[PDB]
Amino acid sequence: LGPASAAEWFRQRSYDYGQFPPEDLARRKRELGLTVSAVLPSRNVADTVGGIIDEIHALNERAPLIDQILVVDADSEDGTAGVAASHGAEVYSENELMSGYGDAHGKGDAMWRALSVTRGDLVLYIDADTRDFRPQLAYGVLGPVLEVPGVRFVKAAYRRPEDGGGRVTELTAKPLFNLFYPELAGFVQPLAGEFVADRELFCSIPFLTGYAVETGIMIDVLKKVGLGAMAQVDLGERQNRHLRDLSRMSYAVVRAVARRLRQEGRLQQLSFFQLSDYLHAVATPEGLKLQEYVEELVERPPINEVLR
Amino acid sequence: AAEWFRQRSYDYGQFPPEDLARRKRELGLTVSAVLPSRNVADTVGGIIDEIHALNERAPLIDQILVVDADSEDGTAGVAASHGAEVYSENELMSGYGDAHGKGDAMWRALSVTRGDLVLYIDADTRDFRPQLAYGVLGPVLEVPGVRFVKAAYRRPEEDGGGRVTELTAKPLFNLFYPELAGFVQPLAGEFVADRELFCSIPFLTGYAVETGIMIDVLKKVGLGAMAQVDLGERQNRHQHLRDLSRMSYAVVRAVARRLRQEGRLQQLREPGLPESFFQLSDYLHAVATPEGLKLQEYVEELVERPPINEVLR
Ligand SMILES: Nc1nc2c(ncn2[C@@H]2O[C@H](COP(=O)(O)O)[C@@H](O)[C@H]2O)c(=O)[nH]1
Ligand SMILES: Nc1nc2c(ncn2[C@@H]2O[C@H](COP(=O)(O)O)[C@@H](O)[C@H]2O)c(=O)[nH]1
Ligand SMILES: [Cl-]
Ligand SMILES: [Cl-]
Ligand SMILES: [Cl-]
Ligand SMILES: [Mg+2]
Ligand SMILES: [Mg+2]
Ligand SMILES: [Mg+2]
Repeated sequence: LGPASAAEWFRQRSYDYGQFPPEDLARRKRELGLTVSAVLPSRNVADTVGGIIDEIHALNERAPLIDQILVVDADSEDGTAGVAASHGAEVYSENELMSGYGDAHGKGDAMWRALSVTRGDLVLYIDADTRDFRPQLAYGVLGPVLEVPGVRFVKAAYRRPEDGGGRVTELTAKPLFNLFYPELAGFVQPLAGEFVADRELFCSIPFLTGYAVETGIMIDVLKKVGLGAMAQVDLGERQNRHLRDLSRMSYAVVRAVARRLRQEGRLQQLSFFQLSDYLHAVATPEGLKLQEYVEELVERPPINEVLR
Repeated sequence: AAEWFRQRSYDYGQFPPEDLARRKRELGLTVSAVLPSRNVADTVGGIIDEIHALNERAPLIDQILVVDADSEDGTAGVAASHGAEVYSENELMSGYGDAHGKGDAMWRALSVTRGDLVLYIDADTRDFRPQLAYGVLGPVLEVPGVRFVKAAYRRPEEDGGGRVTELTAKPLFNLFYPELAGFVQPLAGEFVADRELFCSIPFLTGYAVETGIMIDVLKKVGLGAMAQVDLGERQNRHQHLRDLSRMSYAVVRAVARRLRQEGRLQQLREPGLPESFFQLSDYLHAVATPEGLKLQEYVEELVERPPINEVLR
């Protein structure tokens, strides 16, 4: 059971999207009767969503792969909802889904809530701010779930135009994974927005809200199904894109690990103390300034325990 | 945290060099500047010159100490030719073998620093101004109880430090060491404390050193005895995000190590985890390249040095 090392896993569970031609995936998907829901957490992305939806439609014409497109909007003031709707996608407000829990706590919350309107056997999350969307950003990661029995969770891998990820990935995720979760060290883009798993899986794990979500899922999936059931697919080049705001992103990652460490018993007994209170000291032309942020880390339970 | 920030942050304008010099003579204290050097042939010269220039205006630094990493670029010769005392990191405490990175050089520097105060200064600084030397001296000389002063600065707009400071150090500190969240440049190379303080704490070697020092000094003298000085502008050397990854790991390992000593970290290895997955010195850096995916693998033992007092003659 399981690979013997991060090295063995890396050889056995890393793929190239060229291995999964779309029309071949479409056939297997059909033979298995599986359906796929693509979820696009959207927040002020009116200029890029249309194109992405369009590309998914064109792909489907060549190879029927995506059955449902969900734009879970953050009630964007730039008319995202409209653009998405007119381009043929289903559109939901992150605030109206599971509205008993109140307004949405950031990206993680919106992604968890999406599970209540996802109908597909498989659930594929996809960033919606992507400037130049290429077909394999949608189908690449489907490859191993459809083609390799045993694989339940697939993460995208990619490079900017030798790439080990963006700053938060390089400087927060991987160092923390290498130390506390060695099994995840082989992932090239552990925090990638594009990934897929069966809906059952997503419904059986908790979801951290805000920017903790990606880290949380990585840990929780690992615990749930085993490293052997996770994989990654090189998707070629993709163009990605303020060090200040990243600071809070990195904090969310640290909080996620910390929280999981608390629960495992690895982290015991963790005034000037308040976890959601992040002191960010900075140097400005007008002297030193100590700015202060507050973001609530909320864990939503497996949607399993709420629905059905 | 906040009460500290108000009461312990200073501007270098508050400490004119001539006042400090006068205060230093009054107090009878000597200062040793230590410059860990690794392939900085193009910059040490200027720094050593500036410090000599400063001394002429205001006698502040008594010993200029370049501790070289046997730099292939001839750094040691440059430093010598400019008037500095040069030592090889490998000849200091040579009973410990060759030096394991920057932390080791800094620890080893203590064995030959002669001053009551020890001012660490970075040697890669492409444009060096006088206050990068005297700024941090302000509080240790003029504010009672202050034993340790760290530099603060901005890049030529709310600079919260380099990539490692913003995305590794500060997030970790905010969670595990709230008291240090006030520091703008926690991992700054410019800082100063009395020689007896440095000689009485462990030093993590390599790139874990700045973090180790901040945690250890905190524990030892208390937040109240630490301060920071805004030194204005300082160009930072740009490095590859690949190499910074290794550095962030050093930071994480320092914090993890200390959490373990505090008992706040019970198990490091998660129960269930096969042994083959457990190797802290082994850092896996998964990357995408033009010719496919690859699993780069760096090995670097986290070597720690005992307080030099217990080992130095
Ligand atoms: N529904 C929703 N989407 C978000 C939120 N924050 C970011 N997103 C979206 O999720 C994707 C990736 O988010 P990122 O981490 O790059 O900001 C983008 O499509 C983006 O607009 C949010 O708070 N709510
Ligand atoms: N003696 C010595 N100095 C080093 C070493 N690594 C870095 N340094 C120096 O320490 C200072 C900090 O540079 P950095 O930490 O940004 O690489 C620079 O002056 C630099 O050249 C080392 O391994 N040995
Ligand atoms: Cl909280
Ligand atoms: Cl350790
Ligand atoms: Cl080690
Ligand atoms: Mg993004
Ligand atoms: Mg540097
Ligand atoms: Mg390892």
